[PDB]
Amino acid sequence: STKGRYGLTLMISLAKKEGQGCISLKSIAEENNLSDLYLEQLVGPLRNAGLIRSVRGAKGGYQLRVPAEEISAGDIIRLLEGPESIESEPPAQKQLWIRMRDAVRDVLDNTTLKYLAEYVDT
Amino acid sequence: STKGRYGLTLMISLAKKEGQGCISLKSIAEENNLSDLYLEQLVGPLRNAGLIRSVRGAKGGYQLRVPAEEISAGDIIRLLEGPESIESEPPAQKQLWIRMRDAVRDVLDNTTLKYLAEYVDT
Repeated sequence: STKGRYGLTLMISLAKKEGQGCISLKSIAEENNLSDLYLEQLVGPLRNAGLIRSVRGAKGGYQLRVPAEEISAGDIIRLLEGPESIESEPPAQKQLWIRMRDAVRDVLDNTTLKYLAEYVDT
Repeated sequence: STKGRYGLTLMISLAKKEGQGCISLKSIAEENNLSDLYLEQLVGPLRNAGLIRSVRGAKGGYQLRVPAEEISAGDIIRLLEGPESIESEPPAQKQLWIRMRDAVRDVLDNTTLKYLAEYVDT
Protein backbone atom coordinates (compact mmCIF):
# COMPACT_ATOMS: atom_id res chain seq x y z
CA SER A 1 0.00 0.00 0.00
CA THR A 2 1.54 3.25 -1.21
CA LYS A 3 -0.41 5.23 1.41
CA GLY A 4 0.79 2.84 4.11
CA ARG A 5 4.43 3.14 3.12
CA TYR A 6 4.38 6.94 2.99
CA GLY A 7 2.33 7.13 6.17
CA LEU A 8 4.96 5.03 7.93
CA THR A 9 7.69 7.33 6.62
CA LEU A 10 5.78 10.37 7.96
CA MET A 11 5.49 8.73 11.37
CA ILE A 12 9.18 7.77 11.55
CA SER A 13 10.08 11.40 10.81
CA LEU A 14 7.82 12.61 13.59
CA ALA A 15 9.11 9.91 15.94
CA LYS A 16 12.65 11.09 15.32
CA LYS A 17 11.57 14.43 16.74
CA GLU A 18 9.24 13.34 19.56
CA GLY A 19 9.08 16.11 22.16
CA GLN A 20 11.10 18.59 20.09
CA GLY A 21 8.33 20.72 18.61
CA CYS A 22 7.01 20.23 15.11
CA ILE A 23 7.74 19.32 11.51
CA SER A 24 5.98 21.18 8.71
CA LEU A 25 3.88 19.18 6.29
CA LYS A 26 5.73 21.14 3.64
CA SER A 27 9.11 19.82 4.79
CA ILE A 28 7.95 16.17 5.03
CA ALA A 29 6.36 16.26 1.56
CA GLU A 30 9.50 17.78 0.10
CA GLU A 31 11.72 15.31 1.96
CA ASN A 32 9.77 12.38 0.48
CA ASN A 33 8.88 13.57 -3.01
CA LEU A 34 5.13 13.74 -2.41
CA SER A 35 2.64 16.54 -3.04
CA ASP A 36 1.43 18.35 0.08
CA LEU A 37 -2.08 17.40 -1.00
CA TYR A 38 -1.23 13.71 -1.03
CA LEU A 39 0.40 14.04 2.39
CA GLU A 40 -2.80 15.64 3.63
CA GLN A 41 -4.67 12.42 2.83
CA LEU A 42 -2.30 10.48 5.08
CA VAL A 43 -2.37 13.02 7.88
CA GLY A 44 -6.16 13.04 8.05
CA PRO A 45 -6.57 9.43 9.25
CA LEU A 46 -3.51 9.58 11.56
CA ARG A 47 -4.91 12.70 13.20
CA ASN A 48 -8.36 11.14 13.53
CA ALA A 49 -6.90 8.08 15.24
CA GLY A 50 -5.16 10.41 17.70
CA LEU A 51 -1.61 9.41 16.81
CA ILE A 52 -0.48 12.84 15.63
CA ARG A 53 -1.65 16.42 16.14
CA SER A 54 -1.13 19.80 14.52
CA VAL A 55 0.36 22.77 16.38
CA ARG A 56 -1.71 25.95 16.41
CA GLY A 57 0.71 28.28 14.61
CA ALA A 58 2.68 26.34 12.03
CA LYS A 59 0.05 26.54 9.26
CA GLY A 60 0.46 22.78 8.87
CA GLY A 61 3.05 21.65 11.41
CA TYR A 62 2.81 18.30 13.16
CA GLN A 63 4.04 16.21 16.08
CA LEU A 64 3.37 12.81 17.59
CA ARG A 65 0.47 12.93 20.03
CA VAL A 66 1.15 9.43 21.36
CA PRO A 67 4.67 8.23 22.24
CA ALA A 68 6.48 6.21 19.58
CA GLU A 69 6.91 3.23 21.89
CA GLU A 70 3.12 2.81 21.99
CA ILE A 71 2.64 2.63 18.21
CA SER A 72 3.36 -0.33 15.93
CA ALA A 73 4.10 -0.32 12.21
CA GLY A 74 1.07 -2.57 11.93
CA ASP A 75 -1.13 0.03 13.65
CA ILE A 76 -0.04 2.59 11.08
CA ILE A 77 -0.51 0.38 8.05
CA ARG A 78 -3.94 -0.70 9.27
CA LEU A 79 -5.16 2.88 9.63
CA LEU A 80 -4.11 3.89 6.14
CA GLU A 81 -4.60 0.73 4.06
CA GLY A 82 -6.97 -1.61 5.88
CA PRO A 83 -7.17 -4.10 8.78
CA GLU A 84 -7.57 -12.44 -3.42
CA SER A 85 -9.59 -15.64 -3.14
CA ILE A 86 -9.58 -18.21 -5.95
CA GLU A 87 -12.39 -20.69 -5.45
CA SER A 88 -10.57 -23.65 -7.05
CA GLU A 89 -7.56 -23.44 -4.71
CA PRO A 90 -7.23 -26.48 -2.46
CA PRO A 91 -7.75 -25.88 1.29
CA ALA A 92 -4.07 -26.54 2.07
CA GLN A 93 -3.03 -23.78 -0.33
CA LYS A 94 -5.55 -21.33 1.08
CA GLN A 95 -4.13 -22.06 4.54
CA LEU A 96 -0.59 -21.56 3.26
CA TRP A 97 -1.48 -18.01 2.19
CA ILE A 98 -3.04 -17.42 5.60
CA ARG A 99 0.21 -18.59 7.20
CA MET A 100 2.19 -16.16 5.05
CA ARG A 101 -0.19 -13.28 5.85
CA ASP A 102 0.09 -14.06 9.56
CA ALA A 103 3.90 -14.07 9.38
CA VAL A 104 3.86 -10.58 7.85
CA ARG A 105 1.33 -9.38 10.40
CA ASP A 106 3.59 -10.66 13.19
CA VAL A 107 6.58 -8.68 11.90
CA LEU A 108 4.48 -5.53 11.56
CA ASP A 109 2.72 -5.84 14.92
CA ASN A 110 5.89 -6.49 16.88
CA THR A 111 7.77 -3.58 15.36
CA THR A 112 7.26 -0.32 17.26
CA LEU A 113 7.71 3.13 15.80
CA LYS A 114 10.30 3.84 18.50
CA TYR A 115 12.20 0.82 17.24
CA LEU A 116 12.04 2.16 13.68
CA ALA A 117 13.23 5.56 14.87
CA GLU A 118 16.27 4.19 16.70
CA TYR A 119 17.60 1.83 14.03
CA VAL A 120 21.32 2.45 13.59
CA ASP A 121 22.91 2.37 10.14
CA THR A 122 26.02 3.71 8.36
CA SER B 1 1.95 -14.34 -8.73
CA THR B 2 -0.95 -15.90 -10.61
CA LYS B 3 1.39 -18.38 -12.33
CA GLY B 4 2.88 -19.31 -8.96
CA ARG B 5 -0.50 -19.95 -7.36
CA TYR B 6 -1.77 -22.11 -10.22
CA GLY B 7 1.57 -23.89 -10.50
CA LEU B 8 1.35 -24.77 -6.82
CA THR B 9 -2.19 -26.07 -7.33
CA LEU B 10 -0.97 -28.25 -10.23
CA MET B 11 1.79 -29.68 -8.05
CA ILE B 12 -0.52 -30.43 -5.11
CA SER B 13 -2.80 -32.35 -7.49
CA LEU B 14 0.12 -34.38 -8.78
CA ALA B 15 1.43 -34.90 -5.24
CA LYS B 16 -1.93 -36.31 -4.22
CA LYS B 17 -1.38 -38.99 -6.84
CA GLU B 18 2.36 -39.65 -6.46
CA GLY B 19 3.12 -43.16 -7.72
CA GLN B 20 -0.40 -43.78 -9.03
CA GLY B 21 0.08 -43.08 -12.73
CA CYS B 22 -0.86 -39.79 -14.33
CA ILE B 23 -3.22 -36.85 -14.45
CA SER B 24 -4.18 -35.33 -17.79
CA LEU B 25 -3.42 -31.68 -18.38
CA LYS B 26 -6.98 -31.50 -19.61
CA SER B 27 -8.37 -32.65 -16.26
CA ILE B 28 -6.19 -30.27 -14.20
CA ALA B 29 -7.09 -27.27 -16.36
CA GLU B 30 -10.76 -28.13 -16.12
CA GLU B 31 -10.51 -28.73 -12.37
CA ASN B 32 -8.99 -25.26 -11.87
CA ASN B 33 -10.78 -23.13 -14.44
CA LEU B 34 -7.71 -22.46 -16.58
CA SER B 35 -7.16 -22.86 -20.32
CA ASP B 36 -5.00 -25.84 -21.31
CA LEU B 37 -2.74 -23.34 -23.05
CA TYR B 38 -2.19 -21.39 -19.85
CA LEU B 39 -1.49 -24.62 -17.98
CA GLU B 40 1.10 -25.45 -20.63
CA GLN B 41 3.05 -22.33 -19.64
CA LEU B 42 3.26 -23.59 -16.07
CA VAL B 43 4.14 -27.13 -17.02
CA GLY B 44 7.04 -26.04 -19.22
CA PRO B 45 9.22 -24.64 -16.40
CA LEU B 46 8.27 -27.40 -13.93
CA ARG B 47 9.26 -30.03 -16.49
CA ASN B 48 12.51 -28.22 -17.28
CA ALA B 49 13.44 -28.11 -13.60
CA GLY B 50 12.85 -31.87 -13.45
CA LEU B 51 10.02 -31.77 -10.92
CA ILE B 52 7.38 -33.32 -13.16
CA ARG B 53 7.39 -35.46 -16.31
CA SER B 54 4.95 -36.46 -19.02
CA VAL B 55 3.99 -40.08 -19.70
CA ARG B 56 4.50 -41.33 -23.24
CA GLY B 57 0.90 -42.20 -24.12
CA ALA B 58 -1.46 -39.78 -22.40
CA LYS B 59 -1.21 -37.02 -25.03
CA GLY B 60 -0.53 -34.62 -22.18
CA GLY B 61 -0.57 -36.65 -18.96
CA TYR B 62 1.73 -35.85 -16.05
CA GLN B 63 3.22 -37.14 -12.81
CA LEU B 64 5.71 -35.99 -10.20
CA ARG B 65 9.25 -36.91 -11.18
CA VAL B 66 10.67 -36.02 -7.77
CA PRO B 67 8.97 -37.09 -4.51
CA ALA B 68 6.73 -34.51 -2.86
CA GLU B 69 8.74 -34.56 0.36
CA GLU B 70 11.73 -33.16 -1.54
CA ILE B 71 9.91 -30.13 -2.96
CA SER B 72 8.99 -26.92 -1.14
CA ALA B 73 6.25 -24.43 -1.96
CA GLY B 74 9.05 -21.90 -2.20
CA ASP B 75 10.84 -24.00 -4.82
CA ILE B 76 7.69 -24.00 -6.92
CA ILE B 77 6.96 -20.31 -6.60
CA ARG B 78 10.57 -19.44 -7.42
CA LEU B 79 10.52 -21.45 -10.65
CA LEU B 80 7.36 -19.84 -11.94
CA GLU B 81 7.52 -16.27 -10.62
CA GLY B 82 11.10 -15.43 -9.69
CA PRO B 83 13.76 -16.00 -7.00
CA GLU B 84 9.55 -1.95 -5.23
CA SER B 85 12.25 0.42 -3.98
CA ILE B 86 11.42 4.01 -3.04
CA GLU B 87 14.59 6.03 -2.72
CA SER B 88 13.26 8.39 -0.02
CA GLU B 89 12.35 5.57 2.40
CA PRO B 90 14.42 5.63 5.58
CA PRO B 91 16.83 2.70 6.09
CA ALA B 92 14.79 1.33 9.02
CA GLN B 93 11.70 1.10 6.80
CA LYS B 94 13.61 -0.58 3.99
CA GLN B 95 14.84 -3.14 6.53
CA LEU B 96 11.30 -3.65 7.83
CA TRP B 97 10.17 -4.70 4.34
CA ILE B 98 13.15 -7.05 4.13
CA ARG B 99 12.08 -8.57 7.45
CA MET B 100 8.56 -9.09 6.11
CA ARG B 101 9.85 -10.63 2.87
CA ASP B 102 12.09 -12.97 4.84
CA ALA B 103 9.17 -14.07 7.04
CA VAL B 104 7.17 -15.02 3.95
CA ARG B 105 10.15 -16.79 2.43
CA ASP B 106 10.55 -18.80 5.64
CA VAL B 107 6.94 -20.01 5.53
CA LEU B 108 7.27 -20.96 1.86
CA ASP B 109 10.65 -22.68 2.18
CA ASN B 110 9.68 -24.75 5.20
CA THR B 111 6.44 -25.98 3.65
CA THR B 112 6.89 -29.16 1.61
CA LEU B 113 4.58 -30.30 -1.15
CA LYS B 114 4.03 -33.54 0.77
CA TYR B 115 2.86 -31.43 3.69
CA LEU B 116 0.44 -29.56 1.40
CA ALA B 117 -0.84 -32.86 0.02
CA GLU B 118 -1.56 -34.36 3.44
CA TYR B 119 -3.36 -31.43 5.05
CA VAL B 120 -6.56 -32.68 6.65
CA ASP B 121 -9.75 -30.61 6.49
CA THR B 122 -13.53 -31.12 6.74
